[PDB]
Amino acid sequence: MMIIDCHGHYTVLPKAHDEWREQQKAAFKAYPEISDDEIRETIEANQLRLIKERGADMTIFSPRASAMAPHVGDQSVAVPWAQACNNLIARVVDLFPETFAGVCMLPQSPEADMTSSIAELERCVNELGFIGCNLNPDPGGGHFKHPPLTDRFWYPFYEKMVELDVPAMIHVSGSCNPAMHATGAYYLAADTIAFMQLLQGNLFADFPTLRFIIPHGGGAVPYHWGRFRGLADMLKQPSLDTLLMNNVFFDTCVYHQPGINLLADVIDNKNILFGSEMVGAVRGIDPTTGHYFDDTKRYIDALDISDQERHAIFEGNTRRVFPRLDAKLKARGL
Amino acid sequence: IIDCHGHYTVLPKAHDEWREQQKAAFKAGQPAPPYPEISDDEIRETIEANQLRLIKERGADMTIFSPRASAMAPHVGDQSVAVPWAQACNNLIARVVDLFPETFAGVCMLPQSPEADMTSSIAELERCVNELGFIGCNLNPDPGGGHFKHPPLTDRFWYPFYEKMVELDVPAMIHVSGSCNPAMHATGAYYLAADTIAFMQLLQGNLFADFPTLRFIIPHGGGAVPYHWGRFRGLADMLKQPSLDTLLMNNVFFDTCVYHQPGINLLADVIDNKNILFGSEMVGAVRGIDPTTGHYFDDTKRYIDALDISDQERHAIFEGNTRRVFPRLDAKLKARGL
Ligand SMILES: O=C(O)C[C@@](O)(CC(=O)C(=O)O)C(=O)O
Ligand SMILES: O=C(O)C[C@@](O)(CC(=O)C(=O)O)C(=O)O
Ligand SMILES: [Zn+2]
Ligand SMILES: [Zn+2]
Repeated sequence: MMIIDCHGHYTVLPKAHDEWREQQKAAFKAYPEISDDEIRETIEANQLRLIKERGADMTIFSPRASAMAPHVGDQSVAVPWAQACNNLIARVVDLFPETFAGVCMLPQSPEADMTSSIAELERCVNELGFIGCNLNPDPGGGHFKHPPLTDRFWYPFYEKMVELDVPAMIHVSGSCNPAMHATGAYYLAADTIAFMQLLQGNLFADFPTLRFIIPHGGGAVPYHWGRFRGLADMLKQPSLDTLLMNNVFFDTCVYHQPGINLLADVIDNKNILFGSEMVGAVRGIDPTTGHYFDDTKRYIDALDISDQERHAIFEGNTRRVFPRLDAKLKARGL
Repeated sequence: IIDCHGHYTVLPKAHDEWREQQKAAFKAGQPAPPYPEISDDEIRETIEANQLRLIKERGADMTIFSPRASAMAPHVGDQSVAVPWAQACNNLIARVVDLFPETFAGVCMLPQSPEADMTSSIAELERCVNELGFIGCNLNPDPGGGHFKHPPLTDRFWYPFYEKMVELDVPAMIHVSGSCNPAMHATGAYYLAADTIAFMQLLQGNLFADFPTLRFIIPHGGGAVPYHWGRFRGLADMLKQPSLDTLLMNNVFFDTCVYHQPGINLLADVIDNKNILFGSEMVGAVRGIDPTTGHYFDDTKRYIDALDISDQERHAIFEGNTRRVFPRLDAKLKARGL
């Protein structure tokens, strides 16, 4: 079985990229040339080394999430940034095509509809060979002032996803809200809110093939699985298994064994996708284990499950959720 | 067996009716109508049919009891509404407490509104604690109702209120109310996000250096926190902050309002025993049976019961921890020779 990591961002970048970013905002408040060897550098010393150390084969790789910051920022700012962030990913893929597959950030901004986003999706899937995207449920950056995912506002975009046969990870970005830390508060809240928004309507009755990944082990959701099943009856809604769990998936970016145990316990096997978000939110060693918080393969490994279960989690669920990756690997005879 | 989280949810019908007339008069710039005469037995009926019925069946002894949280609705509208509403809501709890003083202890809602400082909440805290003998309050981190637009709990906007809490030796349950944000359901999303956000606000600063004996309960088993304990421990280092045990966990406690065994399993596993306070939030967020067990979602005693813990651990969860976090309740119980 292949070990595919479904959650990863290019987090250690050539300086020039981020400096241009700041000057963009400064020329707004009022692009650099990067070499192959610079990118080879940033990736060899970081993700490529850890993949090797940790026994992984592939990582589904997108732009640093907290740097998307669509709230800057109108459509004239977001488009070029989203294009350049995604162009960097396609070069990382180019350079390491057996190791990275591309997921794209969208040029969302607080005031725009999904037109440009539909355009970058097509450019990335159709011309850059990308396999999925990251979808930001709150481009404003901290106050959740966008319409819930059940809103028709988002529909033309899902029509594209469904045309291209590509899933989306629900993923907010950096916070412009002093009351809200990003990787420790905003990210987990959005995971939960996004799940609950879907439990309120019935989106997948309209798009039965639409697939979402809710990162970080679904936020608070599996921990409160009892609460959510119970709210389905409170709201007169269909059960979570029929309403959501053919279309909603959770990664295993939960950085400790007990959390990983609960995830495997209450959530069905087909809904769990191996992911680790390495070199990201939490980079240090765990003082209680001697192993890195984000070396999540270790937690899956220590589970007491069958090969059939381990395989789905490490390879098969992800190839199901990402059809365009499954076909890329089938073509390589894998 | 002391339930640290319960709300007066099934209420005399006149109270609910007044509230609607109150908001209706405010929206039309008119005087609010007189608050209705509610009979002792009107209150008795509601408690006897619901909370008391369930306490007995479940073998609890008492509940720390507060107004219905989703009804607090501080985003409706200004102080001229918030103050009379809160006073009225807390008076009912005080009446419930008078009629069943062996069973319920009072915790108060605050007259928080989006445009006000905490001056009026300090006063109501004083009223209920000094005059009405309540043992705590519910502190709302986002009176704005769904957009998290207030300052974090670390901000000195909250400091004068914190001083009053220390003076009276009372804890606060961090708790939001209804949502005005269509992107955010109250009990399934807002409440949980609120818990998680409150915890990270604390992780970022060091409020308990300034107030060594300030005490917060983060409800619903700590939101996403225990499930993500490793992420939070790691985040402390990413932030070059002290360890959670020292930074937060002598001042922060979680309830057991987790509505399935596996969740209660994780909570006991990862959180120190002294930080866990039995609660159930009965007749509230989730009121039906769990098709997979044949038992009620919120009958949380059943989950603690199934834990392979010692008699001492159980005692702390059901009785000991709560008595430490609410000294006034502790003192009241001692005075009764318990
Ligand atoms: O930027 C970081 O260092 C952290 C991080 O990679 C974290 C992140 O994306 C996640 O927690 O899923 C981010 O982009 O925000
Ligand atoms: O409104 C209700 O009945 C639900 C509820 O009881 C829920 C609640 O308070 C909680 O889950 O903590 C409330 O008061 O908000
Ligand atoms: Zn991420
Ligand atoms: Zn509550």
